[PDB]
Amino acid sequence: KISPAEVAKHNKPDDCWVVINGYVYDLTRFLPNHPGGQDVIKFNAGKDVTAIFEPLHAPNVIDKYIAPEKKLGPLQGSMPPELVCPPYAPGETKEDIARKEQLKSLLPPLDNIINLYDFEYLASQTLTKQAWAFYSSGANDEVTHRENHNAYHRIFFKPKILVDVRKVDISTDMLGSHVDVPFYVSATALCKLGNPLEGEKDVARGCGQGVTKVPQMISTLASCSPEEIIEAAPSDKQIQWYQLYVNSDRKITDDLVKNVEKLGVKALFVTVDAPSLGQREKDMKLKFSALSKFIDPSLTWKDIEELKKKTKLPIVIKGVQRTEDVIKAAEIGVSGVVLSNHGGRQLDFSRAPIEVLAETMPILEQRNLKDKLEVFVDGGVRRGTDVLKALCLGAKGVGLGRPFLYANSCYGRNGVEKAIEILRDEIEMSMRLLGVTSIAELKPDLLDLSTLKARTVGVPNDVLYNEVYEGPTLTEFEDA
Amino acid sequence: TKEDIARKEQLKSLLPPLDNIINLYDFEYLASQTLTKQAWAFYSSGANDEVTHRENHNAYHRIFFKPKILVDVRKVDISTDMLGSHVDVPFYVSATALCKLGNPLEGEKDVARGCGQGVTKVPQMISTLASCSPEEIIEAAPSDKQIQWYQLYVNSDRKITDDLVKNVEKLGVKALFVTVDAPSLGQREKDMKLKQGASRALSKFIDPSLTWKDIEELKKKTKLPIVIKGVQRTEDVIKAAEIGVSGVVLSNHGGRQLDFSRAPIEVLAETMPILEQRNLKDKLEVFVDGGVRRGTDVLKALCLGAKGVGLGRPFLYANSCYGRNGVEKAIEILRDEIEMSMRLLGVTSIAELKPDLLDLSTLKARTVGVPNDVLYNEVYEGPTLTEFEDA
Amino acid sequence: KISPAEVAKHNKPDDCWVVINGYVYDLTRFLPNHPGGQDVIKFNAGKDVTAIFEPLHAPNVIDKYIAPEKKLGPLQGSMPPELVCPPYAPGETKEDIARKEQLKSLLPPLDNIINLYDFEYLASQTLTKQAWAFYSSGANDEVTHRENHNAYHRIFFKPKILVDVRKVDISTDMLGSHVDVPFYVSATALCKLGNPLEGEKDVARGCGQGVTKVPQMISTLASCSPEEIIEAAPSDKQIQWYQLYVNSDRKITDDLVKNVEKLGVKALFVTVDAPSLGQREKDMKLKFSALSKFIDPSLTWKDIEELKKKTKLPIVIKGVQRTEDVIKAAEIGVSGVVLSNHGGRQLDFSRAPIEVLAETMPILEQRNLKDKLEVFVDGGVRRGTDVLKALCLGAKGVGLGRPFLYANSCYGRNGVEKAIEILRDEIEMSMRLLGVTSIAELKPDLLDLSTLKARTVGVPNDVLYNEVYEGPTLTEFEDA
Amino acid sequence: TKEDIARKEQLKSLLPPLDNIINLYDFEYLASQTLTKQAWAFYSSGANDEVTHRENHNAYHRIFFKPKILVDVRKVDISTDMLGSHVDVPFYVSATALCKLGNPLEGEKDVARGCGQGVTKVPQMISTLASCSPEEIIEAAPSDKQIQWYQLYVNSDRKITDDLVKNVEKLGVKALFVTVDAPSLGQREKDMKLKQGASRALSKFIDPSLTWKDIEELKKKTKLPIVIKGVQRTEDVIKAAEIGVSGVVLSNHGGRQLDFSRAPIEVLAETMPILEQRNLKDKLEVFVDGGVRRGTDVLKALCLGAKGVGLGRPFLYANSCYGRNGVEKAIEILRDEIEMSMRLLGVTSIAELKPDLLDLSTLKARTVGVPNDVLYNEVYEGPTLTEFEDA
Ligand code: HEM
Ligand code: HEM
Ligand SMILES: Cc1cc2nc3c(=O)[nH]c(=O)nc-3n(C[C@@H](O)[C@H](O)[C@@H](O)COP(=O)(O)O)c2cc1C
Ligand SMILES: Cc1cc2nc3c(=O)[nH]c(=O)nc-3n(C[C@@H](O)[C@H](O)[C@@H](O)COP(=O)(O)O)c2cc1C
Ligand SMILES: Cc1cc2nc3c(=O)[nH]c(=O)nc-3n(C[C@@H](O)[C@H](O)[C@@H](O)COP(=O)(O)O)c2cc1C
Ligand SMILES: Cc1cc2nc3c(=O)[nH]c(=O)nc-3n(C[C@@H](O)[C@H](O)[C@@H](O)COP(=O)(O)O)c2cc1C
Ligand SMILES: O=C(O)C(=O)Cc1ccccc1
Ligand SMILES: O=C(O)C(=O)Cc1ccccc1
Ligand SMILES: O=C(O)C(=O)Cc1ccccc1
Ligand SMILES: O=C(O)C(=O)Cc1ccccc1
Repeated sequence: KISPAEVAKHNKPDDCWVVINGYVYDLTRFLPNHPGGQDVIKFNAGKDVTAIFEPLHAPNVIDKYIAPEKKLGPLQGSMPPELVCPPYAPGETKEDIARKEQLKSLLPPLDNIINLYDFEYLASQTLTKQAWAFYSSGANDEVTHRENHNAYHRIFFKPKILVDVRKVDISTDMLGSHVDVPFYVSATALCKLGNPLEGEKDVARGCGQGVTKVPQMISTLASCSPEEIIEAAPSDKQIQWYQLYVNSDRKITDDLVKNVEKLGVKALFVTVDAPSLGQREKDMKLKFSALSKFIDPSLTWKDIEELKKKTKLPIVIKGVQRTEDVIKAAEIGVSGVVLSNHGGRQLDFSRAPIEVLAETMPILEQRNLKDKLEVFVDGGVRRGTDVLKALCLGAKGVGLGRPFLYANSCYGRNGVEKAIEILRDEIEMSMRLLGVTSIAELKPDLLDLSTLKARTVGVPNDVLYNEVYEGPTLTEFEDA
Repeated sequence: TKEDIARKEQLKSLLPPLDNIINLYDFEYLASQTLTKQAWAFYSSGANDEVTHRENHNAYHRIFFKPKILVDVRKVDISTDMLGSHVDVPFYVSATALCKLGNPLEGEKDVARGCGQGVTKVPQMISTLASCSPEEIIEAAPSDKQIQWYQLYVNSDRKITDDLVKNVEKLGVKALFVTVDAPSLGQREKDMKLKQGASRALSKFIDPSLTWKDIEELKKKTKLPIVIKGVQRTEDVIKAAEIGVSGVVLSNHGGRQLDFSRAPIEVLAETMPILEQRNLKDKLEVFVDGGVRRGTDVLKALCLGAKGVGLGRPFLYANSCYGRNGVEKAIEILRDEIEMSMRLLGVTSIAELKPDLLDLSTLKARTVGVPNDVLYNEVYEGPTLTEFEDA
Repeated sequence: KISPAEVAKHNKPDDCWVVINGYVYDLTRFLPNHPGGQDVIKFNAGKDVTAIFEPLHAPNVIDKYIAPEKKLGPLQGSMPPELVCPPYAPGETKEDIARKEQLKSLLPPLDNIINLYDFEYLASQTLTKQAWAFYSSGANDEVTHRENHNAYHRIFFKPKILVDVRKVDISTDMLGSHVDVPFYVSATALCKLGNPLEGEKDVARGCGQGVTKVPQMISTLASCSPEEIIEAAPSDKQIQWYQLYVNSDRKITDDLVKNVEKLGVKALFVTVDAPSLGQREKDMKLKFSALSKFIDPSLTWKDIEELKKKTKLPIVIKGVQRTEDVIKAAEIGVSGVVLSNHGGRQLDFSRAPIEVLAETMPILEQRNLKDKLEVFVDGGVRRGTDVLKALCLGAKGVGLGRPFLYANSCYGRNGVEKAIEILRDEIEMSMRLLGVTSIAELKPDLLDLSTLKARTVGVPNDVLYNEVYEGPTLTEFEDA
Repeated sequence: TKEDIARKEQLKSLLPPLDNIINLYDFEYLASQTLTKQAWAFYSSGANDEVTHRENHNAYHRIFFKPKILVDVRKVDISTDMLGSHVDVPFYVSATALCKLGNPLEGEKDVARGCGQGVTKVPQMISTLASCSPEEIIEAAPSDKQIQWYQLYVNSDRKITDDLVKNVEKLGVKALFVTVDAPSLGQREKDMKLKQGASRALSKFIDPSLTWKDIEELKKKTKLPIVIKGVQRTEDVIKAAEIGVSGVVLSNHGGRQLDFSRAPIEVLAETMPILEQRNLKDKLEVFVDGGVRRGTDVLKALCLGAKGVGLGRPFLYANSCYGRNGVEKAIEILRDEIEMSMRLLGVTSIAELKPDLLDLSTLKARTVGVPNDVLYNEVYEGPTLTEFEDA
């Protein structure tokens, strides 16, 4: 027993007591190391914070990261009614229902989705403002995020013709496993914000339920536990990869890694591009209407060598942003590198991964390192021809984060299957048209790289000249 | 969708007189306002995102002219010789599937009549999937002098093709264009949106198995000159040369087959030097199409080497609002822009269109800009013009 | 006497009789050679066309270009009331007065004009649709016309600092005359459309009335005669230059040239860039709601040599569009060349004259021709820094056509003086700031030419990606 | 213009709490909604057309980063040494004439208090045309530790200047910035529009006669370190080096003096190699300003060689809506973007910002595009997204 007004006593920034599902916790040393930032816990401190908590955390977390002697005994009965926190939906009004009228069956039938951009549109409408902000933002005014997609558009194709492209096969192998498709679902934190009942379990299900099965990378900061997500996988032939942030308390990482090896995950993607979390202003603005110990900021190349000794899964460094570190990764002998800038949510004038890919692969060949490092690419990928562009430049496989978060959010596991289908078909269709019948035949010679560097900022222009100019017009109908 | 009231009132006597149609885009604006959705999506589409479809046109805007002045230009001559025959103008009507969608009554018979009713006889390429029989169409042609060509998909039941070839040859068509850029229907989502896995796009009519050997054999089975339609890289121009065909139409289907496919004019610019260095240029006729909507686009195309240039959609939507007379006028319009521009470049014969009339120095300034800085812009206010007195 | 219904008899395309100020004319052989195109005369043929005629033609024209035996005797009395043509204002409704309410004193006081773009704005509002169309159009969808101005914007500056720029002097000399300013008014056909009472006489007056006097180039197709325009010039120190189209009947040119030498004009600009008139669709569209003998299309370099023999004024070829013809002009030994594309009203993908200027001047130096040809530039020039850019590249002097047509149209002679003032001041002001004190010191080394060639056409982009993307927003006021 | 009701209601208690100001543009959006027209035109202007004014900022967008990963970055340090003194952060407040237009009550005294009230002490450059006396301002400074500099126009009555120098030196200012890019007030038509021939722009305060010799003499007449403010080409950097001054602020006044003046970052990128090749780099401090509105712009500037970067307008409009506290927060905001970015580039000291952290390969892709093809575009319709069911 712990008398509830004695609990509430400690409603302070520093020496914060809070109630989650009956038990009481001291969230004082904890507060500043919280993943999203201490803010949320501060504002709602000294209350029963259970509605904020439950629909949003991997069940395992308190037991896994809070000190045991901070897990304080139970709250006597309950909390005085305005102290049980209503669910977190900042900025949302009674809106929750117009977005649900929108959702309720007004969502077009899944057969009518023609592409990955339809899920986005549908998801910007029916998703909650916290979830839209969180899923869609980029760091800091967002030029690396949009850049990630536009850079694909600086590459055209050189199609071969009168080649018999009757059967086309797009399977490939990634990290020593034969995979059905050359792309994967990249780790995404908090999928229960968009798909509250199932979250990551439904992406596990859509990736392995159909005839095309796709690799799933699970996030260290996922709303579900890995053991739930791997259980929910419907096919023994589907693949799962685990993404790791290494903690300032290295034993916590140590136990996380031995636990996901045993659970069956096939590779470790260590995310190195986020020492400090990136400023995402669309979320910040909503919370009005960077270091912490969870992601240790002192991780160094010596830590990945010691991490190899502790594990038998191939290690992939996720977040490399220049050729110098792709070579460094090849020298410490790790299994592959994901050239990624974290969806343009971290350092904001970072380059487009396809542009770094282009720069790198000629160097790995000059240095005869090309066959000893698998290079993946993500960010910005939205059409099967964007996947073909990265694969012709020699990316081993391509990842997507947001397209799967919005298919899963709007249509759960069948949205994720429908997106896998949409893109498998775009790749295959665009491979006939490009004259090739297998991933192995996708080579740089099918691309025009000549204006890969046309990244222009135009001179500001001329509001008066253009305000007065008047363009030619079309023929007017006699009436209209 | 009940719009048929609006549309039948839009064409019927609200369409401006043919004499008020200044340019090939006017036809497109009026066709876009009157055709049935199903027709507009089929005619105006592109392969998903349509960036090669817009790029096709816009690469013309990367090429600037280098006009000669004080050159006598009272008399200019735009006739040329494409594929043995000698045609009136340097451009043609390209094959547009199912013309009866816009022109229910006469379909592609009306394009035939427009290509030969007036003064100028413009070549017509007949689609294997025409919604009128080759017979109907050839037979509709107004002149012994208008020349007609056949584009052919080769069918998987090859004897269908062998019948079809030998019968069109009977009907006196003057050449064969084997379209080869479509082993699979590109996703034209505009249609889809209104309307087998990645195989709905595969078809029985068009055979996915086609290969240079099939063209080699098709040479040896016909007398007509054969032109591969759909080449998209220099290597295939040089192969169409080594297997001995007549022409190559540098094309990508109107940006409705692969979507980051280069602009044909950008590929011409590069292939033609190679044909000169490999001495095989005089062998091959190289046609170009996609995006030509103005006389000056036609001329950049001829200055670079193209023997003749084709046009799909302008003719298709001229036909759809004004039938053969519309087709006839679009021919006049483009003939006058080509005449007027030559006289403004200081040239008089199509043979005089060479490259040195062209500023090609920014042909590769195909650029994607870096993302607009939304907030700098949201707070920035520009200058303002003067204001009239209110009173 | 010629009985008026006998007149009207011949109301036909071909065998067109028409009445202008009482006398009758046979405008049959004439019709197809008319400058604007036979259309206007056809439509209104066989009537009393005097209101179309009088407010729009140089008084001298009938007597000067019509065959004398085509000048038929007088119309008996008059024309049946609907056959006296109301004034040409195609597309104009009763509109003539809202544009005059606009004009009537609602036109801002001339002291409030800050720049050349204000006259344009004011002129697009109060000008008549025929005159707006005619003044503002370019040939054929208009990329060379807008290009002419934007190309200036591909050149930046390299200012010198801590230079004593107390007194700055901007006079220069052009075609052997010392001129107050480095720019001139370029020939413009029909100025009475915009300034009906005075037309070109008011530009003659504004160029020479003030303390800064500017060269006036008079047009062979001007609403006023040269003898009226030279009489109206208020200063004996102002300069006038004559622009010539040579006719298919070379004696007509022959007499035009000897007449303007005697009238006092100081140079002959022969316009060679218009064998055929350019398609200007904004006018064509209004006339619904190319060769002719007036401008001989067979003019050849041999005709400019024979024209030199006949004249003592310096000859300037106006309309050169490549370096090869600038050298040809230097070889036939003519006095200068105006690199111009006729305001982007003739061949429409022609280059920007500043860009050809840049290309040419290094060649005239390699070929030691630079001091023996004066090169002028026009088209697109709107700010004094655009004039400085052409002068640092070595243009001898810069011309403007539309800025003077819209100052004269809105404010007559004082608009033309105010524009001369506006630009004299922009040049002078921007010459202090650029560290130089005379035109002779304007040299290429003050410019950055490194992105002179950045003429880009971007890849079409991505309507779906951008339709769904949502940008970061600014802080909302508590209310607004 | 009676708006004063609207504006006094706009600031008074509709301005968001300082704690809700995410970035330096927020200040600009709120100042643009509340200042008097006369103030907004004076603060936010540019020399006619304002293309260098927008270009100043946008050239930052031509430079991309090359981050290092797996570099220990728990502890990063952004203090640097500008002009003998050792400052907290690598950036300063630049001289903004007449701060009392936005901040009537305290003018530039409030910027002094904002630059030293909080934790970080940011340098302040005082305008010779400040609307508060040097005395007032210096005296308002909260710390022995905040450093203050004086920018000086030299007056035509040079003894006024000689008095002014010797008295500011008395008041302990730590250096002199002689602004030299303004022998004549650029035409800021925004002001003009609301408000001698090409000589209204000439003034008595600023002397048009200034010349390197005057700087040479001014060296020999003061002890403070002198920085020429307004250099715009490498040659003048190298001359400021040969006449022995402390720094050069690569500047063009905020794009309100010559209007096609290059972007300072574009000129830094070019001058710094030259200073290395001519061995005189360690001699000169090179500051940069114009357009910096984000921490990453500051860092591109430091990676290229700049010793410190200044900012006019952000501080001026932070001061105008929130006075010294606004000035204090804009300092915090930029300090956190600079810290956060270094930790994301894998660097820890300002000395570690070198150039190899920069993708400078498209620094000269300052491009003007060719004219938008109005009609192709007017008739072109793009794809469309899916639609919710209506019911
Ligand atoms: C008992 C200690 C806590 C731990 C160990 C913890 C841990 C985490 C972790 C690891 C994440 C992201 C992934 C996941 O959910 O597993 C997260 C996110 C978050 N936590 Fe906690 N949390 C704790 C307490 C709380 C409390 C008491 C609240 C309520 C104020 C809360 C609210 C949130 C929210 C709302 C986010 C999402 C951030 C965003 O809005 O973008 N957490 N937490
Ligand atoms: C008597 C024989 C005629 C001659 C020699 C002649 C000559 C010219 C010339 C040289 C110009 C341009 C410069 C100038 O006005 O001097 C012009 C323009 C024009 N003329 Fe005539 N003209 C003749 C008869 C007519 C008649 C009968 C009409 C009435 C239908 C007419 C209507 C016009 C119009 C409206 C234009 C301006 C074109 C435009 O709208 O852009 N002209 N004419
Ligand atoms: C909501 C969201 C959360 C993400 N969370 C993680 C994460 O938990 N761990 C990680 O290593 N990367 C994360 N990513 C980024 C990567 O998986 C990946 O680089 C990706 O999202 C690339 O961007 P795309 O969305 O443009 O494909 C996240 C991205 C988004 C959009
Ligand atoms: C409605 C439509 C149908 C087409 N059908 C065919 C066809 O039957 N066979 C073929 O070879 N090309 C077909 N094309 C494309 C070519 O004739 C040609 O590439 C042409 O459309 C060029 O593009 P443009 O219309 O932009 O000039 C078709 C094009 C359109 C727009
Ligand atoms: C209404 C108008 C009429 C023109 N008439 C002539 C003309 O009579 N003769 C000539 O040689 N050039 C003529 N010009 C063009 C040239 O004087 C000149 O190249 C010029 O107008 C350049 O364009 P700007 O208006 O951009 O300065 C005309 C241009 C306009 C806009
Ligand atoms: C309102 C305003 C007034 C200015 N007054 C001066 C001044 O008194 N003296 C000076 O050297 N610079 C002056 N500047 C410009 C510089 O301090 C500096 O170049 C700065 O404005 C840089 O541009 P930014 O504000 O875009 O960073 C002023 C700038 C502004 C915007
Ligand atoms: O990985 C990311 O992109 C995240 O956003 C990290 C995170 C996870 C959960 C809450 C806030 C931030
Ligand atoms: O060749 C084309 O581009 C066509 O669109 C062919 C076609 C015709 C009719 C239905 C489907 C495809
Ligand atoms: O010189 C031009 O630009 C003209 O427009 C020629 C002209 C003159 C008078 C009427 C029509 C065309
Ligand atoms: O230096 C500047 O940029 C200024 O604007 C100086 C100034 C101050 C007050 C009135 C006019 C000019």
